[PDB]
Amino acid sequence: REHWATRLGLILAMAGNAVGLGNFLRFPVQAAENGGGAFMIPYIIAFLLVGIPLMWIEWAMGRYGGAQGHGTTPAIFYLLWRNRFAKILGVFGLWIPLVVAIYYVYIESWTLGFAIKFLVGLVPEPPPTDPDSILRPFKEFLYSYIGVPKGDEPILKPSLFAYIVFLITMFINVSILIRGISKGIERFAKIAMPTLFILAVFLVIRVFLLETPNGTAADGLNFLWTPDFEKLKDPGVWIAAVGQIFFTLSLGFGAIITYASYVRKDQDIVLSGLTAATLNEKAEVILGGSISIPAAVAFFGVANAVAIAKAGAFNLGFITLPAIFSQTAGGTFLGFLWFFLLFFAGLTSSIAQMQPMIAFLEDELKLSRKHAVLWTAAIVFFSAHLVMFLNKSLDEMDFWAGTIGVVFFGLTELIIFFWIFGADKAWEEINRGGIIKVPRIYYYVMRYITPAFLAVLLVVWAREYIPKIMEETHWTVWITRFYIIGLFLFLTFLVFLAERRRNHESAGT
Ligand SMILES: CCCCCCCCO[C@@H]1O[C@H](CO)[C@@H](O)[C@H](O)[C@H]1O
Ligand SMILES: CCCCCCCCO[C@@H]1O[C@H](CO)[C@@H](O)[C@H](O)[C@H]1O
Ligand SMILES: CCCCCCCCO[C@@H]1O[C@H](CO)[C@@H](O)[C@H](O)[C@H]1O
Ligand SMILES: N[C@@H](Cc1c[nH]c2ccccc12)C(=O)O
Ligand code: NA
Ligand code: NA
Repeated sequence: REHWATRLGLILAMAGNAVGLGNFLRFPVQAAENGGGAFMIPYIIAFLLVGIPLMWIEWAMGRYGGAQGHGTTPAIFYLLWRNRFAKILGVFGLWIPLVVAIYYVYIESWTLGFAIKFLVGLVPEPPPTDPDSILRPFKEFLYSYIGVPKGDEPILKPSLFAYIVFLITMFINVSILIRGISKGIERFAKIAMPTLFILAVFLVIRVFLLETPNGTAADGLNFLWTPDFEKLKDPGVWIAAVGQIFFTLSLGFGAIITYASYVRKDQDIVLSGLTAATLNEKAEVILGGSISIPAAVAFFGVANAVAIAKAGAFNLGFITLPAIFSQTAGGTFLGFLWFFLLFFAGLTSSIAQMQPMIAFLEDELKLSRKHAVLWTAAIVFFSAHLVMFLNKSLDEMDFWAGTIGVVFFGLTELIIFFWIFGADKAWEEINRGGIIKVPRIYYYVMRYITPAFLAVLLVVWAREYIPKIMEETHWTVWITRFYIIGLFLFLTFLVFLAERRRNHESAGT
């Protein structure tokens, strides 16, 4: 079985897993929508009580499962908890990460397409001072790229370039995955992470220099870092903060587990886990917060920036920032570095999203890596057509798998690992082999605070958001729901085949 060759590579691979589009796209928007500094207090708390605890828990299960030759939750759940129900719960460990990859890789392909176009100077030229006039040409460029409907019908007609760049993106993903863990993911992580950090720092540095009548980058940083206590009371802010934590640390997607399963049995996961998590937060707040938010603040002021963050998830990243850059000298080249940074950030994450499916096929159905990677690519590529051609299909997948699903899965794995599996056995399993021990306080957080914290959050979440689901929405959302439900059923079938194949092999001994 594959193991990480070096500790640096392991750390960088886990860091590349955690550090992605969420760092540079989702965080700034999430922070801005929720009062900037108001977002931070709950955010830090979420990181201490949930992000860190769940991070270690997943590392343990991965390493534990890996030792017995299993890297995914359907089997791992069964090992910690000997019930048929545990396997079915385990399907989410394959389903959630697979659904996420489907739309995530597509967004990743945009960054590649924009990066390529920005390099070659195939970008819109705004008139050289109105806000609408400079943003409109860029909104056009993005809308034309992904084929946003010019009509009532909810159908996307993306360009040939976009579709072709998507193929290339898939190819690049497959080419890294097909080499494997040590020679594939690990090799790329060492070259990709340093490149990513250098690009980000340069952009951060360049963004600070941004100066305008409207404001400065420093104005943007103070808004982000200044804390407001009144906002903390609202449930909404805590919901957003916790949602970002799961998404950024890749928790509850079963992806950390698959990666962890490749760590050797007695190899440290305590310090390694913390370092990778520490790297993502530094990338997310120090780098992510600094580029997107402060750039918009300088040019537009705080109020407008918040308005920009509210407008859309991709508005700031694909429309506003590129438009702000266009004014600046060498702006187009600066746009290329931004999108190129995004592409590497996403590339490192997407390979992690597809690995669990790949691991399952290898681990449970005994498929070769070539076949496992190619079939997985096929399912993701084919499925991605719904996200490419059906309007709002992306959002639906993101809400179910990227939002609701992960919080449920995080709590479920925490309960199985601690309550059902036994808190003490789980404690030894986590701390064992660690360069440093987990603080004694965290034992109680994991066993009591974290599960109680998440349970309440889900309940509050349910009360307000549940009425909305199916109460009122466009009928086209059912197409997505129907398809992803079908995926879960299809994945359940493979688990069924895996359990039965194993039975035939057992009788054969
Ligand atoms: C590669 C598998 C067969 C092709 C899948 C059918 C859908 C792809 O079709 C493509 O869609 C793009 C976006 O609308 C268009 O720009 C292209 O002209 C079109 O060929
Ligand atoms: C990294 C390599 C990317 C190559 C981009 C190839 C896709 C561009 O394809 C172009 O699409 C246009 C719009 O349909 C057509 O008008 C052009 O004839 C066609 O060459
Ligand atoms: C949910 C998956 C949807 C896949 C169907 C997409 C097939 C594309 O559909 C085709 O697109 C062409 C543009 O490239 C148009 O010229 C054709 O009229 C149209 O039939
Ligand atoms: N954490 C990634 C996105 C992500 C969510 N779930 C994942 C699972 C595996 C890899 C990456 C992810 C980011 O910050 O952008
Ligand atoms: Na992240
Ligand atoms: Na990444």
